[PDB]
Amino acid sequence: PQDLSEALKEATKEVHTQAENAEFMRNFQKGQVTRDGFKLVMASLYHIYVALEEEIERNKESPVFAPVYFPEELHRKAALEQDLAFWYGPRWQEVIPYTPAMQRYVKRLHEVGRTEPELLVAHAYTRYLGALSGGQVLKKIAQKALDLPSSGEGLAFFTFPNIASATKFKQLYRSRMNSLEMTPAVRQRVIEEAKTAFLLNIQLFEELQELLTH
Ligand code: HEM
Repeated sequence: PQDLSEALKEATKEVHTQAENAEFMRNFQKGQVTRDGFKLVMASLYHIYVALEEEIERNKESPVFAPVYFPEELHRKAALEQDLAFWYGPRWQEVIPYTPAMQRYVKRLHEVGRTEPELLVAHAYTRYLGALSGGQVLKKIAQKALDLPSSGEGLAFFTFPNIASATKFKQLYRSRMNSLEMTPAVRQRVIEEAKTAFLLNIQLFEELQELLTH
């Protein structure tokens, strides 16, 4: 398509479906999620966003990313830190798992941020725009499945407090993405990186499912 935001959505429909079809996510959507399983997903989200925001902060002034730099509206690290303290306790930093599949995702994020920063937008799009769209549906399913007490914590990740209107912000974020200047060769790679992001999530889901079935 013409607009990058339009091209991204179009090219990732197939892999997005695969994500939804992943056994781990199938169970999740069927409301068949356990606390042990939800803890693992929160853990991986932490590693993922720490690496991602670390790289974004590194290329924020670069012309290949600056346009989609919205730190206050999107940053998720503090949110996950709060959440993990609830899920794994005060010593969460010493006990949260950091699995091989999580590491493979983290390693690709640092690789892009450091050797192909022009592709970072692919990951910011996939994480942030994704979380902002299908984030509510998964949170709804989660709480309704988890049966959390009433301690007022554990799900801050699913709320973007600095964004008043999700639809208005996504319009803006798409605009900014469509303003990025890139050669057709780069655009094709940004498109490919996005699909790869999905694949990294799928192999993560496959790993988490394996760890939980024993
Ligand atoms: C398997 C559970 C998932 C469900 C049920 C889910 C659901 C949704 C829904 C309902 C939307 C709403 C906006 C729309 O469709 O127009 C959406 C958009 C999106 N999702 Fe997912 N999603 C899931 C997993 C993921 C994963 C693993 C990623 C990637 C890390 C992701 C990335 C995206 C992106 C980037 C968009 C926005 C695309 C665009 O606007 O161009 N989703 N998702």
